[PDB]
Amino acid sequence: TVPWFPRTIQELDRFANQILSYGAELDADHPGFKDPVYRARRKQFADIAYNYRHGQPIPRVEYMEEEKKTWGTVFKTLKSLYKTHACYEYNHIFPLLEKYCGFHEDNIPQLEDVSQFLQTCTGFRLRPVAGLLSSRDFLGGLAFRVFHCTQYIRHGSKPMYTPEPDICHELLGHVPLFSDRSFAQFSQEIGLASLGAPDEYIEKLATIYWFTVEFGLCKQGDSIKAYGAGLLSSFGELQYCLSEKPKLLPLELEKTAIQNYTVTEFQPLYYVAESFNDAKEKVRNFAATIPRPFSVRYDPYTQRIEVLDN
Ligand SMILES: [Fe+3]
Repeated sequence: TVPWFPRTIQELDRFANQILSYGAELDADHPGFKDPVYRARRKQFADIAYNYRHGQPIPRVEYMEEEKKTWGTVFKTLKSLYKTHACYEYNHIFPLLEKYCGFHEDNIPQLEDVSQFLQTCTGFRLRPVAGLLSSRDFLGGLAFRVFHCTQYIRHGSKPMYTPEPDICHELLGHVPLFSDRSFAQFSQEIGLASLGAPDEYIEKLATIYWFTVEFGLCKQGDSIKAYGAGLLSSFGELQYCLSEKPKLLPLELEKTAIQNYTVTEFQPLYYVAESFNDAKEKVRNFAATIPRPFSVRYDPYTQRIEVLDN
C-alpha cells in the first residue's frame, strides 16, 4: 500500500502539525534551556504554527530587542562573506531582499513579507512550522513550492551557534535560493520524487537534499561557490567549504543518495552540482528508479497534484 500524500496544497494542513512535540529547547544542553522567557517564547511561536492554515496571512510578530540584537549579529557576520563565497543567484537577490523585505541588521523580516516576495519570484511560499517535521512531510511540501519555515530565533547567549534551524538559517540560508527559478524547479523535483515513495527512498531523498539544498556547492563559470543553506548560514563552514581542506566530488545521485554524514561537525565531503538545471534532471532520473505504481506532476494552475498510473 502506498503512503498517503497530499494531492492539494490545502492538504498540507493535514500533517503540518505532526512535529516532534518535545522540542530542542527542552534539552539540558540547549543554549536557552535555563531561560524560562525563551522557553515561553518558543511555545508562542509553536502555537502560531499550530493554528496556521493554508491561505492565511502568516501572523506578524513584534520581535524583542534581544532577538533583534541576535539577528543583527548573525546578519552582520555572515554578510561579510556572501560577495565572495555565495553563488551568483544569492548575490543577485540579496539587495532586493534588503530593499523590499527589510533584510537589515536592526530588523528581523516578517515571514508574510518574505513569502509574498518569494511568490513574486518563483511562486514559492512559506508556511510557519513549529518544530521538526518528518522528511516525508517536509519534502512533500516542496512539490507544491511550499517551504516549511521556522519563525523563532536562536538563543541570544550564543549568536553564532544553533543546534537546529531557526529564522536566521531560514532567511539567510534558504530564502535567497528559493528566489531563483532554476533552484525552485530543482527543489520541487525532490519534493515530487518524495510523493508516495517508500520510507527507504525518502531517506535517500533526504540525503540528496542534505548534499544539495543544505550543503551543496555549484560550478559557476570556472569557479565553485556555495548554495547550500547550511553553508550560507554558518560563518565557519562557509569559509571552510571553499578551502583546500574538504573533499569535493561531482554530484552523482546513485552515490550521493547513500553517502553517510553527521550533523555536528563541518562536512568532510561536498558534492558539486554542474548547475541547478543539471541537478534537476539528475533528480528526475533518480525518481524514475523509485518504486511507485504511478507518476506525479504539479499543476500550478489548480495547485493540485495530478496522479497518473504507470
Ligand atoms: Fe535548512
